[PDB]
Amino acid sequence: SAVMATYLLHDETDIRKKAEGIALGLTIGTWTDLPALEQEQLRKHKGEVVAIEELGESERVNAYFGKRLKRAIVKIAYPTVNFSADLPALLVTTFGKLSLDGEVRLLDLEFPDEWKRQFPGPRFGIDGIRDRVGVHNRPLLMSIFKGMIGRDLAYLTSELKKQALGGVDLVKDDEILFDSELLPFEKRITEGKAALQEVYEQTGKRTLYAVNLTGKTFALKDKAKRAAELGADVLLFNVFAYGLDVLQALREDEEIAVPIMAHPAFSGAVTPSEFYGVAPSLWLGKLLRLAGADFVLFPSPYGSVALEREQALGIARALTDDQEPFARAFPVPSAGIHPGLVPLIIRDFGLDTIVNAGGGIHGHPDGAIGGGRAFRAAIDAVLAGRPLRAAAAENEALQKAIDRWGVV
Amino acid sequence: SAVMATYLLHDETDIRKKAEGIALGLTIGTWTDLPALEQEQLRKHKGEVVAIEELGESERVNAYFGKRLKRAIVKIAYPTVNFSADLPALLVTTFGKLSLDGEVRLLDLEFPDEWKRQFPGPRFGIDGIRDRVGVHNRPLLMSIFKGMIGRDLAYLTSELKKQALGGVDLVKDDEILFDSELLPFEKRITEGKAALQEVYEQTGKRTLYAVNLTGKTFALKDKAKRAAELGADVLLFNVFAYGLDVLQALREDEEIAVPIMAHPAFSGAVTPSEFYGVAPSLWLGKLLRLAGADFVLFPSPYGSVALEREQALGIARALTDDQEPFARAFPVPSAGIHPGLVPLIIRDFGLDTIVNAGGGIHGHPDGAIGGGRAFRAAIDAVLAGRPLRAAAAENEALQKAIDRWGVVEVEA
Ligand SMILES: CCCC(=O)/C(O)=C/OP(=O)(O)O
Ligand SMILES: [Mg+2]
Ligand SMILES: [Mg+2]
Repeated sequence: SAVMATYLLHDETDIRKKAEGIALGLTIGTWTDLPALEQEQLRKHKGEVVAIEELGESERVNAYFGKRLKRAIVKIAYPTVNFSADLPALLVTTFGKLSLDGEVRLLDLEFPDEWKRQFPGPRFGIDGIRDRVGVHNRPLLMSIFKGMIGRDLAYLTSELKKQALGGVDLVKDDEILFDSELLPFEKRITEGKAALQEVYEQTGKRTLYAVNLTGKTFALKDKAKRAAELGADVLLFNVFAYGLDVLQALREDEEIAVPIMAHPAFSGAVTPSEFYGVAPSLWLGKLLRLAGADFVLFPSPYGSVALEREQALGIARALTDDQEPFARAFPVPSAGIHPGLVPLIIRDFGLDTIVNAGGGIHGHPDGAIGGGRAFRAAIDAVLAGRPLRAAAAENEALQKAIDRWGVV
Repeated sequence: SAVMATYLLHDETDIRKKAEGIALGLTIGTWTDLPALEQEQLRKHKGEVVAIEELGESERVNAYFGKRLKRAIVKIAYPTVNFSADLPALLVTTFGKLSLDGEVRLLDLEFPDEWKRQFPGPRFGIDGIRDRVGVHNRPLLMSIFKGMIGRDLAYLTSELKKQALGGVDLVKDDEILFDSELLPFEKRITEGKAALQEVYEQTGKRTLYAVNLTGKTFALKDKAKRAAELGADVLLFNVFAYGLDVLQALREDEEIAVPIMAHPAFSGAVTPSEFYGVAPSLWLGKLLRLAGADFVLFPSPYGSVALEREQALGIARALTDDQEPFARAFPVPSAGIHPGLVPLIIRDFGLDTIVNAGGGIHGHPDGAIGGGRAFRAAIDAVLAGRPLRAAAAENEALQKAIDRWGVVEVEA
């Protein structure tokens, strides 16, 4: 039983030597200087290099570093009996001191099934979320509150109702919206709930509200429990500013049991480099799903703020792979999304994804209501196999959206 | 009142345009379309670009990216009224969505004094730690347990004694030593304490034990409190695997009040890039001190695993700057350290530093006892105004260390 870590290494020195040094140094330390009884005692704790795939040198990389760097994908096995069954221990064991060892980038982690079972996965997942939103035959649609910093509850409820009237399935606080005297956490929840209930009585559709869960770590469970009691729909959480273990703690608390939406804020401090950090499929995908996120937002491959296509697809794959012993998490490609991108979003991510937009909603000529209607029309058109311009002939909101941002 | 963030940007599009976009987009979002009444009401929340220092375009960077990238240092002011007084809010506000915006690297964060005061800083700091171990003037000496994974308490106590008999001031668990049936957290503390007092009884040397504080986040305060009750000397903490806010929580809990040693594990996932992440001086220095670390271990600028000299010095400066409303944190340059490096360590970091012999101390020809003796002899030599080799001629432990690893020249 061992967790196998896969790394990308760049080095001017022997990579196999370094890999072997890591496997031994980061597990039992030394081996050949150990007495007979001690070797049989520590054998189960000895790390091992599982494989080394040589990639050959890159002129571009060499030029950048001004040196000749050998490249390779290295796989190392760390016995699970070497650490406690928790994410902080996993990270320290597989990329603690090693993260400081020059050019080393963590690409993936693979675990025995028995080990994975010590973790929760999403509480609701795609199926649970669809049941709660009441939408099963199409991708979901979400809008983001914009310009709320410094505004009051009257403004919040007004803005919340407009987005809901646009037909969005969910509305989330912007991740930079923190608790204040004007907008207290509990008041956002209770007043938002009432406002959405009024819209529900007018349309028959109840839009869900993902409220930002912020503040100090040791106060999170208490307010999350209050959120559950007050009837909050979803908890938005900037997990990377805390720790993966905190997300897991929120997921495992039976007194919370509210869907959790993980935001990518600060994940960019770890994922972009070619030589360092942790790959996004693992950092935003595999680990967040395992830790308990029901939704995971990540930069789409389309906007100004984006991810390479295969990187984004890799995250979605990790979130939905049904071979994992966890519920599937909702992939939410984000940033700069507008109606004209709906055809591509569905083509790339399928039906089990969420169309998420802030400016794409509020920037519509007719406000949030028009913005939401344009998106709903675009989604229906794609599912029906109709070009957006054809569908726009029968939907003014979509026409205005297409005229403003175009079709991709 | 605003927090000023300093960023390094690489971009093929207008940097000033992007800067203004960040100041506005990450604060109030819109401004020009707001009526006079709303502007005056939201003015206090409006972010602003403070300065933009244009740097020379780099041929090396351009070749790497295969494009022409303009470079600049951008400073943005974020009103403190926009976010709550906690580190997670600070990070999300100054480098949340922005960390995803292409080539942007956070270099520094400047806080108004009034804001800093809502944070603890180290509980003990350099002065407090020196009093706890009873060592003034000279740099401290610390060693790390070797190969403890899979071992039992009898092995731990025997190994702990060897290190203390070598004269080290502090011994720390390896950061990858997690709790187990063989080595329970509380037992390491109590058995370790007994072993160290026995050593004091025979040699007169006082040695502290930094025990690894691990496990799930919400069980940390309970065990730290227990550690305090049991008299633990220092709590070693892999802060970067937990979040800066957790370190602050441990520091602010009056029922703990035990020195905290922050380990750099995982910080390398954030600090090394030339275009992304967060600079070491901020991530390992300024923020850890503010959060409550009494000691901060970081890659020294000497070994295989290291940091550029100015980078390492920058961390030490942030940890010890007397201009901050916080106690100074002990800088502990680590990795590759050996007796032959003591002169350079003291020349570079001064007397208020800790020589971290790490696990290498066990590699001395005569084991940890000889290894510690070699280090203590080297420290005394420098303080006595003598070359290591002069002292080596009178100290066999030091001579063996020099013969084994050599002496690093300090002459400029
Ligand atoms: C990748 C997450 C982006 C985000 O947090 C946000 O609020 C986006 O807004 P729009 O780009 O849709 O206007
Ligand atoms: Mg946002
Ligand atoms: Mg270690």
